[PDB]
Amino acid sequence: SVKSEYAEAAAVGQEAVAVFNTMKAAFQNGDKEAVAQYLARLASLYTRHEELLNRILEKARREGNKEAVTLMNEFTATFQTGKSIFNAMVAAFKNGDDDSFESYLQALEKVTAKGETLADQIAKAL
Ligand SMILES: O=C1CSc2cc(C(=O)O)ccc2N1
Repeated sequence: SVKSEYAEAAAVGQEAVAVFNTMKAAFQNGDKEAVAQYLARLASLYTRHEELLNRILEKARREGNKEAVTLMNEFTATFQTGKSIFNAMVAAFKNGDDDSFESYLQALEKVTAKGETLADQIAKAL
């Protein structure tokens, strides 16, 4: 069902949270080789999460589930904010700009924390 597809998407999201926190520790410790690999892993995870979310939204639309569509439109918009910040973070790492990397990292954490009540609402709406 769409509900079980959202639970699968939620687990991919939690995987990115786990890898992100490990990446943050590596960055603080100066282990740039690890950071580079975690950033590659996160990019793939975010790509997979984004695709699952789009399929879920499209399915809610085909089902006529107006409330779930509203919430998923809001959630996918927030996802793109987080994705844009992530990409800026990757660029900061490439450029060796640790000040910008720190900035974007904290921003991504706050964008992600804010979006959590909506994430839970979607599970209940589908
Ligand atoms: O979605 C976002 C990304 S930037 C952002 C920055 C800040 C901040 O600098 O406090 C707070 C909330 C925020 N919400």
